[PDB]
Amino acid sequence: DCSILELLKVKNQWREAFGEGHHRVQFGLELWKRFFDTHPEVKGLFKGVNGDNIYSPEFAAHAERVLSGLDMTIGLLDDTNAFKAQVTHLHSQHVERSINPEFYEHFLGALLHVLPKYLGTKLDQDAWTKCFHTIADGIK
Ligand code: HEM
Repeated sequence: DCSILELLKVKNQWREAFGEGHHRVQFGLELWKRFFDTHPEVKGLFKGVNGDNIYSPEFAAHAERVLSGLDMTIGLLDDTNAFKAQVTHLHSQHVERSINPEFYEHFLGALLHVLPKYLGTKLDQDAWTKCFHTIADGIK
């Protein structure tokens, strides 16, 4: 359901607050704070990156890596084969970590909760939901 109209919207909007430096840092931080707040239990999966301390340089690194992966896939939504190559790589990086697949819905929930702060009233939740599910399907 992530078709040309949706994927173009999500591209424009993602960059309309995909930034650099501190702007970027604060974003990932608010995303993971919201996620860890709504689902405390998920933190057990992040001990390798110091999930119990989201202000540590280590978890901050992780957060930034996640936004980059997001940036990479979102950018490849209109390029089927390039997209496939990258998510398959993301799949490899999530596959032996025993991630309960419902967690992806909650990650989406967090992301939609924090995006209004950088997009205001313009956030297109439908387009975002459809295209995120394409990405998550790939990762799973
Ligand atoms: C679109 C959604 C997501 C994207 C783009 C994404 C992206 C990434 C990226 C880029 C890494 C770094 C991998 C590396 O360099 O080794 C990573 C690691 C990881 N992700 Fe995700 N991720 C997503 C969703 C999730 C969700 C929903 C969970 C769990 C509920 C999760 C759990 C993990 C874990 C446990 C790691 C490894 C942490 C470690 O290094 O110990 N991810 N992810």
